Amino acid sequence: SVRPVIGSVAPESLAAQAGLEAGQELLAVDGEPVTGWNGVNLQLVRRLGESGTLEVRVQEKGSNVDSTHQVRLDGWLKGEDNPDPIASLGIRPWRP
Amino acid sequence: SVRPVIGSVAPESLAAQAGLEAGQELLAVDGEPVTGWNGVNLQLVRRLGESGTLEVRVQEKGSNVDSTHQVRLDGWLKGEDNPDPIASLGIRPWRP
Repeated sequence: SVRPVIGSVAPESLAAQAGLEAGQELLAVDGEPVTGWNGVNLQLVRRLGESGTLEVRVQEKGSNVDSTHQVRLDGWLKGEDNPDPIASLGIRPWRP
Repeated sequence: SVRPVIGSVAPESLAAQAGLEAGQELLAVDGEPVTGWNGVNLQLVRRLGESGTLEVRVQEKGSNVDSTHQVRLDGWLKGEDNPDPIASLGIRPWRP
């Protein structure tokens, strides 16, 4: 699976407000390892409608510097029948 | 919401073997109504790794004939960390 690298982050999005950035590679979501956007999505689905924090561990491009970001969930996608979890965070996967 | 219409079905896929066809509109998955491919995906995720039948109710293109198709699950995507549920059935969603 394509490694899960952020291609862009929408201004003022949940991801931006949490300090996620283009070029970061996701390594874990809510404490469980991820190695592709499909696995990311499975972790995101588990939190639909919830409030609290979504923990996203990432690594900077080209370094071993890891950081953990707390994305704010406030009834996140509550009531949505057709949610797009990754896009709703403001994240566009890098897909060259 | 963009109604969930099948764009293509790969030959010999799980969807093909169950009688699903391009042009059919999904109405329900495992008994629950769907109105877009994102909601379809939420229903598919619930069955990952399972065996039995995935019930897919569709409407024929241009008609009101509804039919229920039993897609065969045999350890479907068991263990896979990065599953693509819709694609794994052989289906490409139709895009406007």
